[PDB]
Amino acid sequence: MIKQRTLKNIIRATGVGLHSGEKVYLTLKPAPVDTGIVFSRTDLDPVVEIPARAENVGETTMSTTLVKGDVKVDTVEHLLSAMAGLGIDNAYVELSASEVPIMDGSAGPFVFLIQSAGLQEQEAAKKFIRIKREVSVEEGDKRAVFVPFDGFKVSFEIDFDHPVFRTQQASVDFSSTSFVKEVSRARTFGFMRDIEYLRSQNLALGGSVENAIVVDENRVLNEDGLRYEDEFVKHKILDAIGDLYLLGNSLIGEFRGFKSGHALNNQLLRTLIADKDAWEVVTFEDARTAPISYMRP
Ligand SMILES: O=C(NC[C@H]1C[C@@H](NC(=O)[C@@H]2C[C@H](F)CN2)CN1C(=O)C1CC1)c1ccc(C#Cc2ccc(CN3CCOCC3)cc2)cc1Cl
Ligand SMILES: [Zn+2]
Repeated sequence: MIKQRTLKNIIRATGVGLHSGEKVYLTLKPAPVDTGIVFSRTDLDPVVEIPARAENVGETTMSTTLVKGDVKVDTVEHLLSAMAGLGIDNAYVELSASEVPIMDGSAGPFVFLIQSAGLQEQEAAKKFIRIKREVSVEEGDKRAVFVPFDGFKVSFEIDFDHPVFRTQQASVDFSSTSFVKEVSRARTFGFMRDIEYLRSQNLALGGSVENAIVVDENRVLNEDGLRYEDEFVKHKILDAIGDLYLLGNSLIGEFRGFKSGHALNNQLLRTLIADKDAWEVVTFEDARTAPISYMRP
């Protein structure tokens, strides 16, 4: 039977917030059965805890933000991506500040920290949301879709009118392709012109080539270049996997993005939750006959 997983050991990590430019201390802790992923602002008295759930998403412009009163946690989607890919159900994310550290721009540092610590099976069935019906949202030229699928799969397409865009489409069946190998190293990215402006408005204060792909009109300015021919669309998939995890249960089904982002990914989540005709919660008495598979712990 497919069981809930938490961390075996606690993980301590250090970084900077992409927007805040603030140094932040990160502690990942095991958690009991049926906790979910809970973000916890330990710099406050009293300490403030926001479950990583679609109900707790704030104004979706720069990144995925969790909110509870006037306390926020900025840029959760990369860490949540990492935890999704390794199948982590239960964990406490402690932060000494408002923003999750950016690390290298990818999920890879987070995935390493998690597997280093190790994972622990817990005595309870894992709960899965299975897409039963197509559910689709559009706004202008953007679109984001759930389609039933005996497994877990994400496709994405982007279209920037810009010399640097290379492959702008990709699809990954995560039951036959490794999240760790193929998606987790995909780095966030930013246009020279936007970054010059946004910096001027006290935004992206922690950005650098050390944590972002920087791009002028013509080329990646990063000296050692890209990790993947298709890094940009691969990062969109990585962000999508994070936002999907705000459902609070692992997904059996497929996600398709067309120029989508946090805002419309969040509309799709809300529209899916709202239409109980479109999904069901299932468990599995036998892994050998389940449509998705997990690594050994
Ligand atoms: O938000 C950013 N990019 C959004 C990109 C990535 C995708 N979103 C994601 O990945 C989501 C959203 C979040 F990004 C995380 N997850 C979607 N997307 C788009 O579609 C873009 C709109 C086209 C971003 C990235 C890097 C910097 C930056 C920076 C930077 C880099 C270098 C320097 C140069 N300095 C030189 C001196 O040393 C310090 C650095 C300064 C700032 C600033 C920003 Cl504002
Ligand atoms: Zn991202």
